[PDB]
Amino acid sequence: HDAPLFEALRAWRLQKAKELSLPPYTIFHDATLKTIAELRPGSHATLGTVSGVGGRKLAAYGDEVLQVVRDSSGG
Repeated sequence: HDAPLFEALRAWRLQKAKELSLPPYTIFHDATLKTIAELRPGSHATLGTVSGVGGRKLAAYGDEVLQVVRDSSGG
């Protein structure tokens, strides 16, 4: 189960919420959030589920997440 992997993304989600100034769950949809746990390609564009989040903020949030995902791999 890759559910535990979301816990790592959840950490970035909290930091991402600070920049947006809104709640963390609001950043992603309840159904979409579940899809992220099931999928773990490492890249948001590869997720095939990127929408609304695309924009200048995507440049600030996204590439750094890839680095965070690799950290979850343990190396």
